[PDB]
Amino acid sequence: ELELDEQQRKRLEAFLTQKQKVGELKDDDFEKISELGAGNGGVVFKVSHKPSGLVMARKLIHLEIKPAIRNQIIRELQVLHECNSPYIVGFYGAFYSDGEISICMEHMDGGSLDQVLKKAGRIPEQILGKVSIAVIKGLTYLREKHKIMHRDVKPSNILVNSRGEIKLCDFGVSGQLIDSMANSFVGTRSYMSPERLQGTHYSVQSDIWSMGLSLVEMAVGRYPIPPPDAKELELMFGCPMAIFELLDYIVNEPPPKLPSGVFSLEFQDFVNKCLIKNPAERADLKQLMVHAFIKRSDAEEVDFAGWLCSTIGLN
Ligand SMILES: CCOC(=O)c1ccc2n[nH]cc2c1
Repeated sequence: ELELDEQQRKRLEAFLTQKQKVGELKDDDFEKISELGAGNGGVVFKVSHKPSGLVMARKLIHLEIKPAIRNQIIRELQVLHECNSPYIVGFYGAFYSDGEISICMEHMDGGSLDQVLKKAGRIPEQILGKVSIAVIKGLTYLREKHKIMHRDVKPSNILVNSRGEIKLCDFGVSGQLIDSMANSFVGTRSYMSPERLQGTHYSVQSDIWSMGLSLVEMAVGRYPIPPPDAKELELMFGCPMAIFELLDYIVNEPPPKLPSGVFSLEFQDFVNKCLIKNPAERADLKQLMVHAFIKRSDAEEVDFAGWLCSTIGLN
């Protein structure tokens, strides 16, 4: 079902051309522009690769490890050079330098949806349609051309840009990078399915739960767990829990849902099918890829770039 258009083939072609113009990467080739902040590993800076004049994002994961460890990581991250999706963030290269592991990737001027969320208050449902399509197409590609799941779907990992593109970032490609990162950062488990917080069976089904929950959070403008009272719903529309306690609530108590009336029933059904605690009953990608919400969303011509630029004040 993975089919492209002319505008998408055109953009994918240009990126490859830009990428080929860049040779081997070295600390001394990079000039810092600004900071895009932490960061599921370490820090993220918007940088300029001086020789090529390109603008990239550079992830600095400070790990004072031996030359054996780092070289194995780079070898695994080299797989991403084969990666060609309009739904996955572009990769330029990886390398070690005096303390840190640098990962260079395509710059996204919209930044993360966690950032877009803070500004917007709450993201409108028609916009979440486009996002849902994009996350689905992304995860579908990750399973196909790269036979690996994302393992980390959260608003902070969905990246957007002024051309209206939506792409995925910080998905486990290097097994040894995660291994040495046992200390070190450790990504938030608040978006993990109630089966991953039980260690039991985890496929693309955990990615779908993570998506549904990201979607709920963006729609209401708050992390959904624990469900707020109708008094916080009057405050919101009109129409302090610790991490270990929160994770115990996920596995034990009923899943979050969108408030009634405010949202459309297709969209409530969509998220409901993503947040079914049992993975066997939870919707798979094929099912989701043809759900009424997705069909309707694909058929709407939603001006995403327009909305975005106005919301984050681009320019
Ligand atoms: C998840 C860690 O990556 C980031 O925080 C991030 C932010 C903005 C970006 N633009 N292009 C790539 C980016 C990566």
